[PDB]
Amino acid sequence: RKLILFIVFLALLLDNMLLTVVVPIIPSYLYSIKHNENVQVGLLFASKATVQLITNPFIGLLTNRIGYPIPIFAGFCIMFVSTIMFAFSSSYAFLLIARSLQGIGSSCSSVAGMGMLASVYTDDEERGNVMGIALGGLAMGVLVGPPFGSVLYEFVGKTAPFLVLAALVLLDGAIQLFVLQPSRVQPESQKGTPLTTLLKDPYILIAAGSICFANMGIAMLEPALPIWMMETMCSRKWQLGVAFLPASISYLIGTNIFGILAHKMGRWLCALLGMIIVGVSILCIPFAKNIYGLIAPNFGVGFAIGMVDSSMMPIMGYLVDLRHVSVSGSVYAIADVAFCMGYAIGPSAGGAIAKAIGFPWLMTIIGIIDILFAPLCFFLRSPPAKE
Ligand SMILES: NCCc1c[nH]c2ccc(O)cc12
Repeated sequence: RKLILFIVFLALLLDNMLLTVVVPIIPSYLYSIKHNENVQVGLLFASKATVQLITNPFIGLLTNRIGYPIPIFAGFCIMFVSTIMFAFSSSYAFLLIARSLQGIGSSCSSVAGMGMLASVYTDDEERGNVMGIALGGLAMGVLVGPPFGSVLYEFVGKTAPFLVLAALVLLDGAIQLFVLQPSRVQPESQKGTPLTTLLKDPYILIAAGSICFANMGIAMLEPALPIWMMETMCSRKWQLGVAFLPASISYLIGTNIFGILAHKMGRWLCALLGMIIVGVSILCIPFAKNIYGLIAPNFGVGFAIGMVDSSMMPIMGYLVDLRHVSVSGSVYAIADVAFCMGYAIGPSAGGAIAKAIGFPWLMTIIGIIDILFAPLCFFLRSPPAKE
């Protein structure tokens, strides 16, 4: 009963460590191998997000029809396959294929783990608060990602970070012996309202846009910042990956402090501050001309993204309880689609803008748009009811 929480937390951890061990390796590796590369790196990064966004409805169908453990085992297999593909392949196409597979793997793991965790814990009084461990699986994975993918990549080469990640994925899959079997036909029943009907509501879009933009900021920063750092003569030792470390250590505290303080000031008055602080603190990024000049803006970016996560995650459900037939899956689907839309559109537009007009202007434009988006949170003061 307890071990499912740890298993889903670890399966999110080993997915979102994989998601961010790529950012220091593949950009620099493709920069080196060719000695305008953004036109390819951006799409190589956006493939995972577009694949997960496409795949989510079908895995939802699979979970509704024939149960949760099957997609969990599928995701467990796909994560190891993608990791072993990263550890060995060199050509661009066979990195793109693995990043494509990682999208289906992330979809399976996230959706099925959320569903089965909700099923085991059932009622709100426990499950609703326990759900916040998803963010704790997010934060530590993102924290160990860049340092582990950079330091050992400097010390013992390309294959080491993915090799040691696979050494953990195999252990996690062996611990999953208790549930998953070669042959399992499993039951499930119908609940809730589908996303395609929920997003038809224009009011929920106002809340989804905040988290979408707050993640799109970092999703555009991710493909380009290593290239920008390489252009300004940065190294790998304590330099190439550690630049992302303050953002992670700040995210750890952002998901906790204002998560505790939410109700004390109004969650919309915290979402507004998170949005504005993201917009302001990504403007300071282009103007830093030294590695130690990037510590200050990242310590704000991570904190502000955590402040938006821990102040929008309950809200997407608080409204859905007031307007539509609600279930845990319908609550999580909004957040997952809002995450994936940003993580897909960000790199796709970045790989064009940063190459046609430049990276600092891309960050400035995103910051200004994020700042100007803030007044839209005025509407969440109180939503009116409906039939
Ligand atoms: N896809 C960007 C991953 C990433 C790198 N550094 C980060 C810092 C905080 C965060 O939430 C996420 C990240």
